[PDB]
Amino acid sequence: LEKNVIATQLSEEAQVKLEVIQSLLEPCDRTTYGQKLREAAEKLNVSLRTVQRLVKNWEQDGLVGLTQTSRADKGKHRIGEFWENFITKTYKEGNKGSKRMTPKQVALRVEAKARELKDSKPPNYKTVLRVLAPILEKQQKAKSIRSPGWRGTTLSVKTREGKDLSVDYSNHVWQCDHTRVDVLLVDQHGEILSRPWLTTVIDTYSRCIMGINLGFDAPSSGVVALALRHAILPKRYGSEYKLHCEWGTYGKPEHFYTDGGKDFRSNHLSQIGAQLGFVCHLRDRPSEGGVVERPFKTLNDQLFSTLPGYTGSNVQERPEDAEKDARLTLRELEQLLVRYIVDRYNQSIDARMGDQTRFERWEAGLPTVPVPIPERDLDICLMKQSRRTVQRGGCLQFQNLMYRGEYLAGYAGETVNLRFDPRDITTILVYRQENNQEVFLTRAHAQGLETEQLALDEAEAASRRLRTAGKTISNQSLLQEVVDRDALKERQKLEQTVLRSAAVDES
Amino acid sequence: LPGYTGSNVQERPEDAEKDARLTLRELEQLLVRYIVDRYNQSIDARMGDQTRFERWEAGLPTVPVPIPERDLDICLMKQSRRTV
Amino acid sequence: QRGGCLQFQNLMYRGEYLAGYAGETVNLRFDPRDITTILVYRQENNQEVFLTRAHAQGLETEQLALDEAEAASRRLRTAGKTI
DNA sequence: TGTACAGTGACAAATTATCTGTCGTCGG
DNA sequence: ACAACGACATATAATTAGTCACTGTACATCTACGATACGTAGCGGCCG
DNA sequence: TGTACAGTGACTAATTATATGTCGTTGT
DNA sequence: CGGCCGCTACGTATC
Ligand SMILES: [Mg+2]
Repeated sequence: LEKNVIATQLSEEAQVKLEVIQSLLEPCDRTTYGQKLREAAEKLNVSLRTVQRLVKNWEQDGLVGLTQTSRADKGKHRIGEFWENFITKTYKEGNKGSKRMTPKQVALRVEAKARELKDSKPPNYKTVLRVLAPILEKQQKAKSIRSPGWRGTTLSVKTREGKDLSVDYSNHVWQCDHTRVDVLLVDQHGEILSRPWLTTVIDTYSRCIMGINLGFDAPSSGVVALALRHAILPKRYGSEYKLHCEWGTYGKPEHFYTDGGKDFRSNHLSQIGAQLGFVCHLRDRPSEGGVVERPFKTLNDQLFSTLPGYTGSNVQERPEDAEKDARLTLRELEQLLVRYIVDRYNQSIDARMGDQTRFERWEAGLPTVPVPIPERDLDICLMKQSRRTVQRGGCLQFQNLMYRGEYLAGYAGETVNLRFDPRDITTILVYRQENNQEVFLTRAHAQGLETEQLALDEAEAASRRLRTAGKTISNQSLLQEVVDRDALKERQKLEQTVLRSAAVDES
Repeated sequence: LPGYTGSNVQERPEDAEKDARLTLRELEQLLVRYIVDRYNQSIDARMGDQTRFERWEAGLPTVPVPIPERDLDICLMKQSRRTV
Repeated sequence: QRGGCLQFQNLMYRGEYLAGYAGETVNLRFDPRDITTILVYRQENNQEVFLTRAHAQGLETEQLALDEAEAASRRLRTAGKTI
């Protein structure tokens, strides 16, 4: 290869040598050039042989030949190899696994071996630091390494399969994951609840935020189903959100890309994906999915750090007043966060581009305007019970609840596919297999509960209590084990009440 | 020691639960060797002249009289009254 | 250091009006023949500015010279090195 | 090619207290 | 006779190991645990 | 006046690759 | 007396 070297910051001594060399650039004659050397021996206080060496160092190296080169020992240690290997490997072994041995502690191991070997000059602690110095800088550098980024309109998302998804247009690849927000919220009475969970759905091509879910609720394939319908459907917000632009963003993904959480690697999201026709894809590392993750730092920096009750990004940065200074309810935080996403965030510049907004790039990036799906057809969100069988008397029994259906007595002994809503299990949609296809059969209803609404976590909590209470299984008996615990509080029920009040304001 | 958790969660070695090995009896063997042979034998700061133990022992107003172990019955809890 | 204190030759010095400068850097001047009192100067763009006097604390009344304080310090280091 | 917002070096422009001429005034 | 290069000797700051006074930051109850999913096994009721 | 250990500027001693003379040798 | 089929319970994995 090519091998060049250039001098810099030359002057401090070297300008005197440079002026000597400038006076000597030409062998004018054998008589005169010797006189020029013997004259230069007045500017440098040195013999003819020192000036002849200077001229040879200049002619063979150029300007660096004026500068004094560093000694051959620079960076080598005089303590001998035994001690240099003992010190290096002792450090490394002592920082193996969970151990975090300090150089001082390494020096103690040096004095201990020197005592065993009857040495008299075990390296001093100051020299231990020096010997370990280079392998500490490396560690600090290896943490600090920057990565460039996608540049221009071309983007290839890596999966856990080693396949890359080429992101060609708007709604080609959506992405999703969850996080805690960093604000403690209060109930409608001003008492502490908990820090909400935020879900975001993003389109990869435009980086526009295509939908959210905010709530005290837990990450679940239900919260993902709700984030999906909010992303897919056309969006409506009332004047109490004070929006000055529209979240005009909707339609159905071709692919959905996620971390490996049990919300996403689930049969429920598989069934949603098969019915909507989108393919579920797995993120290979957290560092591949920055389009999901980075909305979250921006929101900490642009929104949540400026709100009362802020908790910091971690426990070492927690404002000590966070538990006393909380003020917002979930309905206030959503009314702030939705505004932020519609008026600010989707209207800001797409950073890869510099000359489009995130929304402008999404809208112009559709291959065609997609048709709005009917709100009833989002019943593909309903969970599937795969292999329950019809009992004689036209009956289905399910999470203790017993169901009756309009044609269902025709199919006693047969196997049926049941589609249901975890928010309301009073009613079941019954499908059956015919010609190796599902066909709709009937809207079965929990007998004697046709006037009544049970969510699955209520029927489940009532069943747990009923099992442990030792009472019999029936549709009312389960309702009886709800209505007391309803009427008679526990943080999850208090959270659920505030979350419900937000869902009411959605209607 | 194996199983070190760092000072707080931000330092927690990812292997802390993979690398735990000591029983409570073994940690106490180590901790008492350390306190007797090392910590109480180190030089007292705020002085520099004296070993920490030597400063305790020379510091005494008098040699204390040992208390018979049975006379640490005083450590028993009192139930302030019961009525016969 | 807090309350207007400085460390010099292992002695601790307390400044007369210095307490407002805690956590600041100051420079300082003294006569080697007698380091019981030290003169503290604030640092500025082309100048040192005289700030206040500071006096040694916890020492014997007899006036302390600089060479004598170095000696006290090497006696402590020698004693520590016996352990 | 992970990612995108806030903080930070590097450079340019308008304003003002400060350094320089030139002249006038006063003292030795 | 003049200039350039090497042998040999001699003095020299760069580098490293060591010592010392001043200072920064942890000790100050605290992440194993909660919340989802799947995958497999079990309990009695109903039928042969 | 919290409290005491590990890391850090500031200075010094031992070692060495390196710059300087001085002379011998060779080319011109 | 023996076998088959809904609703609970334990074990494992991941954010
Ligand atoms: Mg995740």
